[PDB]
Amino acid sequence: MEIPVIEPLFTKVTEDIPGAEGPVFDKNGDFYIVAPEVEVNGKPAGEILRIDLKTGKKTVICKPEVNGYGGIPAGCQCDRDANQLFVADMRLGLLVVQTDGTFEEIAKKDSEGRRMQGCNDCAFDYEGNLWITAPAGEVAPADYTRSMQEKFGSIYCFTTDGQMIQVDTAFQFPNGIAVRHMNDGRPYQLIVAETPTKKLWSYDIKGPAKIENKKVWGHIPGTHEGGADGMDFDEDNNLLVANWGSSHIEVFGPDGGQPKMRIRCPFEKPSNLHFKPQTKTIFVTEHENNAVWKFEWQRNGKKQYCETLKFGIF
Ligand SMILES: [Ca+2]
Ligand SMILES: [Ca+2]
Repeated sequence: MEIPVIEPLFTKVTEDIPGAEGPVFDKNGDFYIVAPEVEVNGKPAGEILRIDLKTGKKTVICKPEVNGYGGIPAGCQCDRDANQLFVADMRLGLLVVQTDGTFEEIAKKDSEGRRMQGCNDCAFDYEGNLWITAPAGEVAPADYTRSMQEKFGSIYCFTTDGQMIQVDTAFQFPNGIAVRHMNDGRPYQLIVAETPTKKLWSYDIKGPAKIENKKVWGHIPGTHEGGADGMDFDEDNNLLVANWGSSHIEVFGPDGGQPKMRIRCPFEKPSNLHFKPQTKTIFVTEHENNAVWKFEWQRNGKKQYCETLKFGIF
């Protein structure tokens, strides 16, 4: 159109990853994907994988389970001060996963003593606070439920002082999440995808675990089943959003509203995305083929928290 569409070349990265999700780079430049939808005898047995980018070969580093309840690991962020992954899990809540494949479950309950909800994606701000979507109901051992039909999805902030703070509720499948920063580094806006409603929501970030000014920020095209899944900013603060079911990744400008551009994918179900540091390359997971691809965007990604320095000067 208008809406202009681009059709970049998609190159295959790896294959056969059920529910391929949560692409992420660690501080060494290793690449990981999660496979939330792996099952064994009809019960969850989701996986965290390292991918060798040269070969496409997959290694399962972690198949998390707590007291026999398998995980549904769905979204990732790399930490800054240690090379460890924070993983949103639809059964287990928030996990911290080491490169050796060991892991810990961070919260059974929130800061107000409510049972934790299962999580789908997360985003660190540059202050080190982790903003998390929780579209599932209560974590294991509660019977699994998810908010695709009914409005019981929540949002959390897991703070630098270790508090798991519920910051909003009553979403119909909160999904992708991202933090916008001022040029100086200050976090100031939170964006949350609400998948089936075809909305992106915004909040002003007033401080750690302090959001206000909830607004319907962006509109996701289409009336397909699905909607916005994963998202990330480019270095100019354009927001790229996988629109699962639409065959496109949407591109929003800084001010939201309607997409300014769309990216056609050679598949119907883009799920999540991540830039390779220092490059224009976006890795994309998708659920038509349960596979991972890459393509070149117009500019580099916005640096993730793990690319910033605790002891930086500038
Ligand atoms: Ca997701
Ligand atoms: Ca990402």
